[PDB]
Amino acid sequence: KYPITDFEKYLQDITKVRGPMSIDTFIKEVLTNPKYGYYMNKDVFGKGGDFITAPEVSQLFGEMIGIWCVATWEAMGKPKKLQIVEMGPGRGTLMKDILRSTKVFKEFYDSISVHLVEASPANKKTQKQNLLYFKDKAINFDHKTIGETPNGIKVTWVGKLEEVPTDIPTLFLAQEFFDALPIHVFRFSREKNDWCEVLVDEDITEHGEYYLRFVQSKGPTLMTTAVKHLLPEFGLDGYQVELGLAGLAISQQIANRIDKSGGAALIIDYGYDKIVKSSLQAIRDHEFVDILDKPGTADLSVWVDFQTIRKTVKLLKNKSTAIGPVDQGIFLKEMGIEHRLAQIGRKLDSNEKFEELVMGYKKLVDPKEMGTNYKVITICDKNITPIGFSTSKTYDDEDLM
Repeated sequence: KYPITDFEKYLQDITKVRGPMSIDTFIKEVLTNPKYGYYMNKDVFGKGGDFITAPEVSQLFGEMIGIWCVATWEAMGKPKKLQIVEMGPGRGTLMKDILRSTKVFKEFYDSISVHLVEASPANKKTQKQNLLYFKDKAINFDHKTIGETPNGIKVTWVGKLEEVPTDIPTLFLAQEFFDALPIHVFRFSREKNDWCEVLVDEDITEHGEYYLRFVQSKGPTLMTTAVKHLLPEFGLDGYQVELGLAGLAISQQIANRIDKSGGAALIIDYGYDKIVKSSLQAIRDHEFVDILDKPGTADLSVWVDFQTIRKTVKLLKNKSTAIGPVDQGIFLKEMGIEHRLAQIGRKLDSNEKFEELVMGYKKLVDPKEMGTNYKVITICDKNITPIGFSTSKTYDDEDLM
């Protein structure tokens, strides 16, 4: 027990006026509320980024993704203009490593411009400071949405993917992005013989524990009905699933963009090649805590359902498709990470630096590290073979027929 927080008050009040809220709405509020959001106005807490992401683990990761960008661009016939779009670029580390390591490929480097999709002003500032060359002393990062890299590469920031120019071949990079998108949660009731949505309501029950609680909707919600075609038919009592509808919508935007103007997307995240039953987690100061324990004070995340993304793209029945998830270890090895590891190791002269490099490699590719939990899926043109997906599976049930 603890005193009720202001943002818990605020959330309770939403449930009083509009009824229990979907988990999607709950997550949106918790992360991105102007006054109380976790992602918004707080920062300065854990590490300097808090959690180490794949790019921050090793330059190897960024270099392998750069090689993927170049190889893909070649496979698309070396367009004179290529957009590279990143969803949620973090500190800009991945993009920085790409732009460094791909400089050597002149023809490629001459064709690229960069577009970063970023909602957080804090993140925009960090990314700009990390990526741009500045001529002026006084910088207001808000009225500075276009910039130039020290190598002269153009970089533009926008709030939504919708704002990115169309009608130009485009690469899309989404690294640890989908795990941070909101989700809906549904639960099958056999005694109602139908699906219900799981909602967050105020909790005023004696010995309730927190000021919010999870409840089940009285029958199907509008969303339940709207997505019943995605839920499993084998409804067992209490059987529960998570659905990343926001992610599916983004996937459709990317797929249709690729269908119209060409391109390819790499989506890298921790997740499964199946529907995820339960994975929503809340971390605070590097400790797992209850989702409803001081909402807004903890980072929420989900394991990505790669299967539903794949099926959703395929169901567009256009020139796009999604070549199914392959493990990060397998992907990075297939991109030539071991050769690069050897080359960098040889240029290094320090034993300590070499040991660091190898530790990073192992963290990226070992099965007991990120190598298996993290997975890679691509959205691309049916007629252009993806790079790094030789081990992707076939999925008969879902293919053309």
